[PDB]
Amino acid sequence: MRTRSTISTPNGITWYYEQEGTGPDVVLVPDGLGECQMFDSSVSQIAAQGFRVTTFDMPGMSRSAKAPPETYTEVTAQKLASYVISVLDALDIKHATVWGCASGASTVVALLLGYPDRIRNAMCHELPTKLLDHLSNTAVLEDEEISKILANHMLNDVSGGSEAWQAMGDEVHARLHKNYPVWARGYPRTIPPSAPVKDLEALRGKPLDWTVGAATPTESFFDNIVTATKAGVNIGLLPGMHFPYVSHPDVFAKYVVETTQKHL
Amino acid sequence: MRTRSTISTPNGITWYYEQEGTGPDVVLVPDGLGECQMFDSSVSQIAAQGFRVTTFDMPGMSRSAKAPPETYTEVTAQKLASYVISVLDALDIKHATVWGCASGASTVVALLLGYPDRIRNAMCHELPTKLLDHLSNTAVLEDEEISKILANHMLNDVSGGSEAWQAMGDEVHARLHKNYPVWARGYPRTIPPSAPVKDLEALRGKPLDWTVGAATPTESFFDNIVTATKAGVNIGLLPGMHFPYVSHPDVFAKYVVETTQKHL
Ligand SMILES: C[C@H]1CCC[C@@H](O)CCC/C=C/c2cc(O)cc(O)c2C(=O)O1
Ligand SMILES: C[C@H]1CCC[C@@H](O)CCC/C=C/c2cc(O)cc(O)c2C(=O)O1
Repeated sequence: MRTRSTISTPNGITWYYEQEGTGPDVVLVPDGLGECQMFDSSVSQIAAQGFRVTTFDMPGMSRSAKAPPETYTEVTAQKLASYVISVLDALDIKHATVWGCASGASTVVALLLGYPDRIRNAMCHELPTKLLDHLSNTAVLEDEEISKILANHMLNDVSGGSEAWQAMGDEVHARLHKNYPVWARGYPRTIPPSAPVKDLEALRGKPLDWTVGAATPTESFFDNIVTATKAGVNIGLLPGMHFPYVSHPDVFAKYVVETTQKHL
Repeated sequence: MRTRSTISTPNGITWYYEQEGTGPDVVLVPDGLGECQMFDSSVSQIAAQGFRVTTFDMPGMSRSAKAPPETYTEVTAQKLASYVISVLDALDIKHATVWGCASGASTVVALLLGYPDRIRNAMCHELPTKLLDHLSNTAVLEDEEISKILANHMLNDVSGGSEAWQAMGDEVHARLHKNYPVWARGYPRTIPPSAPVKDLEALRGKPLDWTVGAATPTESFFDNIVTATKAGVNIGLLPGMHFPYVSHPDVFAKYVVETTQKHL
């Protein structure tokens, strides 16, 4: 049985969150699009292995749109981490395993480094350390041009699985539609330079498990593989690209449970 | 002005080879398809920066087909390295910079490790260390089914640049046509286990520059990036996939000259 609900935190944000299962806490942090329905079926798979899984739309996105501006503009890993800690403090989640892709990856590494007592282990996927002008330059467009470009780009190029992507349904795509512009203005100039992956030695020996998309062109996250390997951090692949939880839910879910079981 | 000619070596092979320019010796080893016309425009670009560039069709391939069976069956990095040292002995090339992709890559690191006095520096691109069953399984097909599958796969998927690939013209494709089956039977079962990258400390300090294709899916040569980074070996990207010398000749040529200039 899944809890769908809202909870507010004292940084002015009102989160939409979902939660299923009983057991140690596993937290699924979204990618930059901030949309926790992407996790829907995996929240169930993971929970069925004896975990309490929590997830939530991110600030300014989807149903967590009631949030002050600082929370979705000039977004950094360190800002996102403190926001996620706040929603963990409100839900009374003390010790959590965390997953995140893209800005979620940057977020979970910042969580692991900043709050080591709170984080049992962190799985980061495709952490973005580089400025990409093709993304950054969308920010100057008209809102509705941004949605068209970005929606089309997710569907045709980088979903990892276009059928799975489309099957999320009209409601999700209508929420994503509104998110694309806020993401485009808030995230890609300031997320990469916040990457908390420049201090190698802070990573060494930490409970961190890094992945990258198997179908993703080698250039996009080449740097993650170098960095993980220099730091001694476990690094491997998942199928698909940026959204293994949409394209390959079963393998995703299994990966999260297995990795969590390593650290209990 | 370019020399186009043949020379025979005492291991039974008669090589077709081309050679242009004056300067330090740069040697372009083909990928598995064995076809040195892929390097045409680059042989000129590199030479024009003051090098003597040599290239050649590989044994059993294209115009170097007059060769005994051991030279194109159960092919190995160590065999290919022996064969190229022979054609370098016959052409009186004593010190050479070498490039090679795929089986060429394996060949040039075997060359660097086995004949250190002969090799000024080696550039390896996408060195294959894994058995792939989809390639290995083509070997049991009818010759002409192998050509159709592999030619289609190069043109549609994996060329890095489909226009450039097709622009090599009818003669080269009619030679590749005959090579595909020889390659399929000779190379993919035995090249990966010969990968001379299992001794990390043999690679450390060596004059080796490793690249991978930028557009190539991350899974294919994930392992190269790990292995390079563990060995302290310089590792970067080129544009396209397995054939940067076809898809991106200008940036390929510049990369070979620039890297060679680092080691004079
Ligand atoms: C929302 C996803 C979209 C992936 C598109 C994908 O094709 C582009 C992948 C590289 C960029 C990801 C990204 C980079 C940033 O600087 C900040 C981010 O929040 C993201 C990120 O979350 O990317
Ligand atoms: C000729 C290219 C095939 C390109 C398809 C290419 O997309 C196939 C994936 C990479 C494999 C390359 C390869 C693997 C081997 O075990 C032996 C080889 O000689 C090659 C090789 O040279 O690869």
